[PDB]
Amino acid sequence: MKAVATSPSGRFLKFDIELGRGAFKTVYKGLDTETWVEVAWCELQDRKLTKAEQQRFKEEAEMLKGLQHPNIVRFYDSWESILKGKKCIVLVTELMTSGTLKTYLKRFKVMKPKVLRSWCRQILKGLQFLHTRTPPIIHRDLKCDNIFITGPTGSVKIGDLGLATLMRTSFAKSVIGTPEFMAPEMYEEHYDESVDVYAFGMCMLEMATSEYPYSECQNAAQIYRKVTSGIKPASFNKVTDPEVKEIIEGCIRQNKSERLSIRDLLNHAFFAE
Ligand SMILES: [Cl-]
Repeated sequence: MKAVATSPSGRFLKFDIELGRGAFKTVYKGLDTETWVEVAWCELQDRKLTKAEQQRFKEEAEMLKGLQHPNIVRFYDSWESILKGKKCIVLVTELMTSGTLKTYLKRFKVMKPKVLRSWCRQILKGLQFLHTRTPPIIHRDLKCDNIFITGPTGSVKIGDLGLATLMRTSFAKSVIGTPEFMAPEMYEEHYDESVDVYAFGMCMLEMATSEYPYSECQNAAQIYRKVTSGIKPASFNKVTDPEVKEIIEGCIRQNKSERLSIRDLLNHAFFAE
């Protein structure tokens, strides 16, 4: 008999089918044996966490189960197990197979202005939802590659919330952090939800320009110099819509105190609906 893995409740079953593999995370196809709907069985492990960091990892993953929002990926279950002699986190999520904003831009080359306005508003809705939880949830790792879509003319859903919690730790932040999207205060000890606004601005810039922000830079230190010197990414001057350009500028300001808030963005006339 083959050993088949299950959730502690027995509801979710793991397939021996690997869907994706990255740092700290391997995604397998799974099955809800009660509804007979296929899911994503995500196994997370950061072997360099301390005991207190792993425990916080376990607790933050378990809080994802209670999240229910149209623009957040659905996280059905979570528990702590062991993998290769050390603890790991399993995270069962809805199966996203329709691509991301990244694969969307690579497929359709450019994003039409009405699509950008609609999907950017939905990202702000999801971030507003995360920021108003108890305790508040900071994404810390928002990028076009982890904003999933339900279809070419569907909705967006913020994902990879389990992996994103590892940005709070040293080793993982240097491995999975995308410096082009990270606000400058993320290289300090303490920061707040304004880093999600900064990353949102870079997502909006990438959507508005169909290119990688700060692609002209070679490493994080180069980007950090430009950001802290008030030097915008070169793609910023390719934004054709002056209203979109004004919103991006307000989101990627180097000083957090001058940065626009989520409430300011949703109350902006561009996102009025
Ligand atoms: Cl995740």
